[PDB]
This record gives sequence, C-alpha cells and structure tokens, in this order.
Amino acid sequence: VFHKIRNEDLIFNESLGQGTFTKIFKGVRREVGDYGQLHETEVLLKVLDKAHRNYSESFFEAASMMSKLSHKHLVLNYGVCVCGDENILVQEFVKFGSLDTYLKKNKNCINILWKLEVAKQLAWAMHFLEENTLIHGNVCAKNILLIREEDRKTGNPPFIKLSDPGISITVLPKDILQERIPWVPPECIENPKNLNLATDKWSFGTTLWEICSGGDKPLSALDSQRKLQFYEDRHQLPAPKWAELANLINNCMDYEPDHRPSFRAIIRDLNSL
Ligand SMILES: C=CC(=O)N[C@H]1CC[C@H](c2ccc(F)c(C(=O)n3nc(Nc4ccc(S(N)(=O)=O)cc4)nc3N)c2F)CC1
Repeated sequence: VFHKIRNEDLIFNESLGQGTFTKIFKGVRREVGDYGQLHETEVLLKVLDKAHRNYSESFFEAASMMSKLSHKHLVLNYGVCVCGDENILVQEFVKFGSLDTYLKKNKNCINILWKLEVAKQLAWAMHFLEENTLIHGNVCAKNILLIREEDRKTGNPPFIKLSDPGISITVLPKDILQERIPWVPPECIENPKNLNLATDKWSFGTTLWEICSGGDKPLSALDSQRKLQFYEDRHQLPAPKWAELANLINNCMDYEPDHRPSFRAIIRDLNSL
C-alpha cells in the first residue's frame, strides 16, 4: 500500500533526465505534516508512462515491496500519484545525488576509508534485504545516493541510501540487460528468470568496482556484442585503481552463483580491511 498524493499537491520544477523507461524530475510536495503544519517538501518524481503497462506494474511492485521495509540505508518513498496520464513515484530528494556522479565531480579526491565506509553501508542494506529474502536487482553506483558528506570535524562519515529497484530485469528488453553488463550477472543474461538473491551479490561486486574506480563505468569501451563475449570467456574485471577491494570484488563476481559469499561474510571481510 502506497500513500496516495493528490496531483494538486505536486509541483514540477526541474526536468533532470531519464532512468530506464522513466522520466525524472525535481519538484515540491505540499503536505500536512506532523503537528498539522503545512510543509513544502523537496521531492524526486519518477514518472512512468501509463501506456507501458507492464513496465509500470513491475516498477511500482518493486517500489512498494521495498518500501514495506523501513531501513536507514533504503530510500524513503512518500507515496504515488496515479491521477494523471502517468504514474508518479514521489520519493525523498537526496541532496548530493548519485555516488558515481559525486566521485567524478570530486575528481576521485576521497580516501580509501571513505570508500570502505560507503561499501559497509551498502553491504548493511544488502544484508537487511537478504534477511528479508528480497531481491533488489539494480544495484549500481548510480543508485547509491549520498545523504550527507563526510564531516571531518565531527568525525561523521558519508551516509548513503540505496534507490528503489526500478523495472525488473525479468521484464526488460534483452538489449537493456546487455547494456547493463557487468552489473547484470551472467546467469541472468543466459535467462532473466535466473534472478535470485545471488544476483545482488554479483552486482554488489560491480558496484564496489565503481566506488573504487572514481565513478568510471566498467567495460565502457565494450559494445554489447563484446560484453557478451566477455562473459563467454569468463573474464573478470581489472583490479580497480584503489586495489584494496579487488579480492572482495572478484569473490562477489563469481561465475558460480552458489559460491558468492553471504552479505554477512562480505561485511566481515570489509571490517577486516
Ligand atoms: C540528464 C542527465 C542525467 O543523467 N540526469 C540524471 C538522471 C538519473 C537520476 C537518478 C539516478 C539514480 C537515482 F537513484 C535517482 C534518485 O532516486 N534520486 N536522486 C536524488 N538526488 C538528485 C538527483 C539529481 C540531481 S542533479 N540532476 O540535479 O544533479 C541531484 C540530486 N534523489 C533521489 N531519490 C536519480 F534521480 C539523476 C539525474
């Protein structure tokens, strides 16, 4: 169950770009808050076309399932507005945006402990999802949102949240799945119905590679045909520039899904670094 938000209470201010068959906007929600105060809340609006009915159902099913969980590292959805010709997810606006963009804009001037802190937080979110037997299916650095920057005076680390899952790879066109190599694991390129909790362990490895590579995209030089051949020849990503997490990345990106470590074990490994 998603809280319903009246169309009249949503103002669209900025058109920010596109996700996978979504249009993204910054806006404001006029709402009655705690103690009955009228608030104008910055919101991020994910807009789906109603005509793409199967995409929409997958998208909002995923959003709702995960929003039934409350967790400090999972993005907050405020509700939905389906009172248009479009279905709108109304989400918290995370001030510092996507982690890959953030790393690029800061020219990768962040230390290894910052990266490990973010990795630990993402792993904590993924362990929570794993304990709930809930597959995310779209773990990547762009879906890691930075709530706050490190504060060296207070000793407070960066703090992240993981985005909603979006449309499932079980319904997306094959060409999209291939473009998402190497986040989409090899068994899912073989058959998108092989989606499993193990999927997210593989994608977590790819995401760690991104975090350690300053927001570079792995295999960016390879077109889809060559990405498919990269999996065919069972190749691994190059060791990232910060190589401290190279071993963990390879252990997560195991071509045998059953051999990928649990998030409890991933957290232990991160703790020991
Ligand atoms: C046209 C160029 C282009 O690629 N645009 C991209 C398109 C994909 C967008 C995206 C990706 C993944 C996400 F998880 C979110 C998301 O869920 N987000 N992002 C935010 N915060 C935020 C968003 C945008 C900016 S921005 N544009 O002003 O720099 C600053 C802060 N808050 C929440 N909840 C999201 F919006 C980001 C802009």
